[PDB]
Order: sequence, then structure tokens, then C-alpha cells
Amino acid sequence: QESVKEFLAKAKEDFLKKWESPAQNTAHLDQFERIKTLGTGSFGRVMLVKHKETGNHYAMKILDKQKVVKLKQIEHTLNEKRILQAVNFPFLVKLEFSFKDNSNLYMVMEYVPGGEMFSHLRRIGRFSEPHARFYAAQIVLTFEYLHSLDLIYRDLKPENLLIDQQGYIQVTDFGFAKRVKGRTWTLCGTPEYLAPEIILSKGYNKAVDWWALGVLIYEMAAGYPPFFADQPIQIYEKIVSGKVRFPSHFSSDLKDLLRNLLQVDLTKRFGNLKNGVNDIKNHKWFATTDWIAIYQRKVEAPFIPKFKGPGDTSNFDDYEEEEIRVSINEKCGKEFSEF
Repeated sequence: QESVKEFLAKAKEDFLKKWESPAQNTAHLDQFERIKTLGTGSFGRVMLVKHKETGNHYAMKILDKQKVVKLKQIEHTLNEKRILQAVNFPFLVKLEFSFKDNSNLYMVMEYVPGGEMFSHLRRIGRFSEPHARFYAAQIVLTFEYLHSLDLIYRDLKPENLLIDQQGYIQVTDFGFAKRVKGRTWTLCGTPEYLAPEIILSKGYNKAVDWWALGVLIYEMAAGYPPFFADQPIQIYEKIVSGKVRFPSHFSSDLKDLLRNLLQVDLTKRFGNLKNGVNDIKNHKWFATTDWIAIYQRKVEAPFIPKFKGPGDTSNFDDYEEEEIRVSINEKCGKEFSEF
């Protein structure tokens, strides 16, 4: 416990230095060769690229400034980059470079070829309780780290959990990550993973991450999320109801933990009590977990993604290659001046 406290203090000092003096403009597009588009969204894309000089592969997130403004994701994109450049933890994907041009914002990250947990979960069906516990433990440590720096993550789901070549998690997408002391109000996340207090719209705190952990653990072990319905409105009804139905194969301990994580009133929810993360870390379901060994990656992973070489992308879906448009005129200069 003393080694944790001492680790987190050093980590806060490290974070705050970089938080106060953010790295900017540490590379340029011309330094990278495009290999393949790994994914697309409403205001950007992520591409596999090769750094021309070193031959190292990276995952490059490219965001269209005009589209970020239109979808009102300005502050969110600024948060993402500022937080990512300042954090350092094994289970967070490392931001190696960032920069911008006339048209786009760029975040070059370590490439994780194993793909998203979500795809592996669908292929396998459901994880064993020992299997789920392995992943969950890493998320518990990751939140313990993030919350210690007053950071809420807010985008937990298996889609955002990449599996590295050691079979350990790397969390990607900090679009909803925010530094806040106390409460915040933005309606954001994924309907299946939203805490009641987000839906209720009265404001909320880091306790929403612990709720989402409850959802993640359920989804991992059951093969499907605890609150599912045809339409978001019906999903939200189930969430705020205070009712969960657990599969028969769920251990008594697992159910107890999920009852305490999927706790509707944020003042009785595990991880938001006076005793914080220890209520989770010391829970019976985790009695077998060696938290230090997990941090170190000394625990045998349940599954190692097949490596198929550098620049192989078989763990990702296919996407048509579209142009990377760079305008001659600077766009949205003011809005993204801090990037």
C-alpha cells in the first residue's frame, strides 16, 4: 500500500509538469508513410503508418478540424491531446507525437496489432471468470491511476480496449477524458455503459467510471451487456431501474461485486465510498489477483493475439482508402490554437 501511494505521488508530479507545459508540434505528416486505414468515424480516422526514417509503425489518429467544430467536439479534442501527452501508465496507449496542419489534427500513438477486445469477445462468445478478472484488474489499476490525477475517462467499453502482444490491455480514445475536481455535466459515452446519474442529467463524478467497470465485467463474463434493448430510451429505462439479471453460471462473489458496482445511488457505489478503490481491490472476487504482478505484466495472459508481422491489420475491419485532404488555407486556427 505504501508503494502505491509513493508511486501515485511521483506520477502526479510527472503529470502536472506535462499538463502545465504541453508538448506541441513534435512531428510533421511528411515524416510518415501511409499503410492502411484502421477505422473511421464522424470527424476523423485512424491509420496505420510507418515513420519513414526509423521504419517504426504507429497508429495515427487524424481529425478533421471543420468536422470537430461542427460536431461540437472542440474542448473534447483539446482534452484528449492534453491528457494523452501528460499521462504515463502501462495500460494506456502511448502518444508518441502530435501536430496539426491547415486542415487536420494528428495524434501518433503506439500501434496495437491485436485489435479491439470487442471483436475477440464476439469471436469467443464469453470470457471465463478468471479471464474477465485478468482484464478487469488492469482497468481497476488504470482508473486508480487516472482518478488520482482527477481524470475521468468516460468512454469505457470493450471497443476501446486494445490487446497488445503480451495479451495486456491498452486503452485508446481519450475523446471524453476530462480533468475535473468534483462534478461535470456533459452527456457523453455509450448508451449501454452510461451510469444512471449521467442519464438523470443532474451532474456526476468519477463514480461513472466504476459503474462502467461493472458493465464491462458483466459483458465480458456474460458475452452481452447487462442492460440491452432495441432503442437507447429503453436501455436507459433498464439502467435507472435498479434491476439487473445475472446469468446462472456467475459466481456468488461476481454477483456481489457487480451489485456493488452496478449500484444506482452514487453514494453506495463501490469506488465512490470514503475507502475508494480499495473497496474493489479488496473485494472477494479479486482475492486471487496479485495487483503488483498485474501492473508489472508478470501474470500469464489468457490469450496472445497471433502476430502476423509488422503492418499486418487482420484484427481490424476493412475500410476504403480515402484521401487525406490538406487545404492551402488554415482552418479553425483560433479554436485549435492550444493543440
